[PDB]
Amino acid sequence: MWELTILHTNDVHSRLEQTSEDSSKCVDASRCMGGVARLFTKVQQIRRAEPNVLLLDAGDQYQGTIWFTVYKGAEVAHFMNALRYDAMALGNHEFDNGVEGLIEPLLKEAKFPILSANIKAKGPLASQISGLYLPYKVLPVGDEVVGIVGYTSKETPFLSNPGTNLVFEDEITALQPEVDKLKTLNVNKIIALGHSGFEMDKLIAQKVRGVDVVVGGHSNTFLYTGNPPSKEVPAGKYPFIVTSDDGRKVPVVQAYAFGKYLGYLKIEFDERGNVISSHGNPILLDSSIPEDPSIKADINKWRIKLDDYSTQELGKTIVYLDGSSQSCRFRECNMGNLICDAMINNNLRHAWNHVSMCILNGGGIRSPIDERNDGTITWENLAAVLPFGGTFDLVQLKGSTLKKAFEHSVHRYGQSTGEFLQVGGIHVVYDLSRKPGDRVVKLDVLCTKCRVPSYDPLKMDEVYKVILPNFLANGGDGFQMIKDELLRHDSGDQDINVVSTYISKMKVIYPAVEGRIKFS
Amino acid sequence: MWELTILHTNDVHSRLEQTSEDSSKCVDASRCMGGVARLFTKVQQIRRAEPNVLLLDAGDQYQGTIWFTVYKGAEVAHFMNALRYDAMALGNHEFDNGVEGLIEPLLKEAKFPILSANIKAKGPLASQISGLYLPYKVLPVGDEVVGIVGYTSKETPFLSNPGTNLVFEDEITALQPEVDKLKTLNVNKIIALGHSGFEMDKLIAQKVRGVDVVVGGHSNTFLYTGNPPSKEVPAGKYPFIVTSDDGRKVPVVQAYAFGKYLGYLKIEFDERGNVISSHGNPILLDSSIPEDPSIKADINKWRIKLDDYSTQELGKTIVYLDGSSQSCRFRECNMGNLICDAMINNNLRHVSMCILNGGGIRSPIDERNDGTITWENLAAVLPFGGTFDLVQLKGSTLKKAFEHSVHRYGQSTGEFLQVGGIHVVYDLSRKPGDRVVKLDVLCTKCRVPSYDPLKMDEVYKVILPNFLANGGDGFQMIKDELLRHDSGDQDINVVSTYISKMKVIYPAVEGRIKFS
Ligand SMILES: O=P(O)(O)COC[C@H]1O[C@@H](n2ncc3c(NC4CCCC4)nc(Cl)nc32)[C@H](O)[C@@H]1O
Ligand SMILES: O=P(O)(O)COC[C@H]1O[C@@H](n2ncc3c(NC4CCCC4)nc(Cl)nc32)[C@H](O)[C@@H]1O
Ligand SMILES: [Ca+2]
Ligand SMILES: [Ca+2]
Ligand SMILES: [Zn+2]
Ligand SMILES: [Zn+2]
Ligand SMILES: [Zn+2]
Ligand SMILES: [Zn+2]
Repeated sequence: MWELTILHTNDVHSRLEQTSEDSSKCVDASRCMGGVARLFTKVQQIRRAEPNVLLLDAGDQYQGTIWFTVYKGAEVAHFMNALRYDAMALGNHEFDNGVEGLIEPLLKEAKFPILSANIKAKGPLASQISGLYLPYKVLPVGDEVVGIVGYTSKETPFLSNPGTNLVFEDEITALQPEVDKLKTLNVNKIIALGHSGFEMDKLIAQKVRGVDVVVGGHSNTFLYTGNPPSKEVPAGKYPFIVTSDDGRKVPVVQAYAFGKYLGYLKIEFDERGNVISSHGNPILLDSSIPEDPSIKADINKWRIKLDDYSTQELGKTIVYLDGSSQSCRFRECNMGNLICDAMINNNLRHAWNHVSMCILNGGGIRSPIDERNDGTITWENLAAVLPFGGTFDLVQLKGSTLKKAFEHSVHRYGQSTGEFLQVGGIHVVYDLSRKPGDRVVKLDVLCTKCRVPSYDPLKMDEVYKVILPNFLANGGDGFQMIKDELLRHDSGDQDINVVSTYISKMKVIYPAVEGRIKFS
Repeated sequence: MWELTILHTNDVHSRLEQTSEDSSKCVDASRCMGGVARLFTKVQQIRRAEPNVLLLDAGDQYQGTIWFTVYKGAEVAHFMNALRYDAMALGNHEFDNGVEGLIEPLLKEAKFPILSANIKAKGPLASQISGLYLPYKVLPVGDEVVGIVGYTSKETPFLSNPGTNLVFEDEITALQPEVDKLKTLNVNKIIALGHSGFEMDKLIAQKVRGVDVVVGGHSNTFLYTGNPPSKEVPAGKYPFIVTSDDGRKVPVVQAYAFGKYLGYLKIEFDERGNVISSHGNPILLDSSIPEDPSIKADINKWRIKLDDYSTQELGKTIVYLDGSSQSCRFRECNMGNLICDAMINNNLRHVSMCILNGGGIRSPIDERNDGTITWENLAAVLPFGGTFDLVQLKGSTLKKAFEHSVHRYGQSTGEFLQVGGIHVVYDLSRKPGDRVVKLDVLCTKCRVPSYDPLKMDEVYKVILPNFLANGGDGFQMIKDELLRHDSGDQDINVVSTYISKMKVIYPAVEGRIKFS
């Protein structure tokens, strides 16, 4: 028997400092969780106790808070080096600043292998990015060797900016030849570390022969064995066991998101590299684990530059602004209503030209905002909600295109995918019992060609003026029908600026869940 | 036979100048209607053509626009004298400024009889007011005499400020002895002119023996025979014929409101004062009738005082603010939503709920004037000078208030509620007191406000006008069952504050009120 402890993080999303338990800015420090200084403490405590330890990242360190807006990846390279990560798989967000935004801040500065077997570079980019990322890495672990094969979501070109000189091959197709190569190199212990979501992770475990453990991200999947330590409801047991097609039991792990937890799985391997047993659970990074003084002091040095921002309050909230994914990707969430009202207000202020409707991919809502901080909302709080630097664009759509967009919003409902829409000037009702593509049972919209605006059934053959983020207007999130069927598209103001000017105009905000979205 | 032409107006409500067709401020003068200068022109044309003419007012000349806010009734006395009205019945709004606000500006200055048979004065007020108003007046009309008996709503002490020295008797009870007295005085032709609403008007016609014609107001009832000239949908034929208990056919007339129409009914009487036939229709006072130059010039002299109010724009509206009664007393109206949002905003800057008697919404606001909203526009919407008060109520009291809101739905009564932070659904097929089928309210004891079914045993913080908080509009359950009542800011100031903060407004009818 040979034992390995896999320590793992995924979807940290610029949460370098300890956060509130919902991962919003830390205010009451005694109840704060996560951060890199606290993570360093737990890792050290496990490394001290266990002989064979790997610390892995399943991607999406990039994009999330003012840490990234300012350091653009340099903070990721620096503090992951400080923590001595053994390997990292590339996430879709690592491409948000293009290949140059990945190469210079992270690929050239990381002292640990960065992996992806399903990303192939072509032509001009190929010679530049040579060995800057790898398909796998064979890591010495004590008297053994462990192979770690990387993978990144197929939909990265539709979620990010990877550019035209990167070919995103199907995960399973690209993984099997890499795993088979490692077997010929007599690497009997194989970890698939990647960023495609829990459903693809279970598929890789099932189909890719020779993979022993799948470590994933992207779906922000919380898995737990027994009674959970916080507010996250588990999606299944930890580890999640997949019975593979070749007749093996393959554990699948994920550690939620935002560095709130440290994934922890102890594996017993046999002489031949097969998993005999696996047990563990994600470790809640709460107050009972102290922040490392050395890392903390270094975080405070790097914080001086973020503090240069105005601590000026854009306004106050008397209600909790629910910007969490388990709300905004599943049902009507008051943060979505606020952003849609900000969108409509911005466009109706300077204007046919009359815009009453708003759509907004819930997945584009990246953080909640707490109201107990005397209700204060600053640019830093807002930048965690809207970090992508997009614009709120004006589009002209047929009712049939909008009916299609709303069918797409729920086409794969239940997987925590980002396409679920938050709305303004629309009253939609879904019936999830119905087959995908026929789930919209009611779709009323606010009339424009009326002196008194009211909700009327959406007409297939009619034309509507919709305010939506540029991401959607450009057919992002699988909304092909918008880019292909739109009749007019006009660029709008910057997303964060639209919301901050609205908050400033309102002074005190109180958005509610009021029935814009219903389920029968 | 002897023919009489009854010309009549009711519920003019300070509409001294010509207005828009919805009775809001006149902007595009070429499409404007009503006003006293135009009314004077039609009256004059009828008077030259017909030998026997009476011009009557069925009350509610008072309260409505900045004309009243400034002139406090003096403008009513002056321009009704100019038009040479033959008689006027007292409306509930004639008491809005108390008895002193009725005595000095109007009663002492009117050159025509002011009537009410069901209002009895007691003690100190009695000796002051003697003969300033009368129960009836016998008017010479050619070689004949016509008796006009007046009446005022029983509900005046609960709608206005008449004071404690005025006893408002039931209309029918007070009318019959007065009509009977006139019969002994050999007055064979009797008109009941009053202000209690169409339903009481039909009742008076039916029960008060000897009344030949009922001229009314208060319900803003539009009656028409044939195809109507404007946007008002008739409530019945003109005149409305009631078969009285003594067997006779009694015509009932009303001329909508705001001086948009002039009521016009020709009556053929027999030598014994019995109506043989009656025919007519309200005359639309549109652009095809010129404003009288003399009255118009005099309106312009009286307008210099109002003009002193700075036309500073509080904000802009990109939508029509529907503040009409046929909307706000029947269903969810975007003006009600705006005022309720202004109410909630004022108090939240935790109170999530708002109720607002639709009858307290007195005018719409047009958006085609480049969207401009001034204090003058707002003063026509909120003319009563009330406050938006904080109240603490049990869910059962609120369920009662919502049952009262629709208890007599269909009569254009003011109690129908406009709401904020409430989602109500009614089923009018159901018996009164059991019409509320859904009542969800915005939670307070929650971090994220959502709509939850109203709990009978729970306590709620509601923002409502002082009028309602003090059990007005028949909302006895509020004054009697409330747990806490706190005075709020002045109604017009709350809304103007809000409009100024929002700059551009766009309220919508969004489903706060539904009908099953
Ligand atoms: O965040 P993970 O990859 O861990 C999982 O969630 C993914 C979801 O987030 C949403 N999303 N993704 C990217 C993206 C975006 N695009 C700019 C331009 C290129 C990158 C940023 N802008 C907006 Cl408005 N929302 C975005 C979207 O709803 C997606 O399904
Ligand atoms: O106007 P008319 O008499 O022709 C017919 O409509 C009557 C309706 O109007 C409403 N109403 N009446 C009076 C009144 C008010 N009271 C102040 C104190 C004393 C006078 C003004 N304040 C408010 Cl918020 N609304 C009021 C109420 O909804 C009533 O049913
Ligand atoms: Ca193996
Ligand atoms: Ca008679
Ligand atoms: Zn992520
Ligand atoms: Zn991702
Ligand atoms: Zn009236
Ligand atoms: Zn009245």
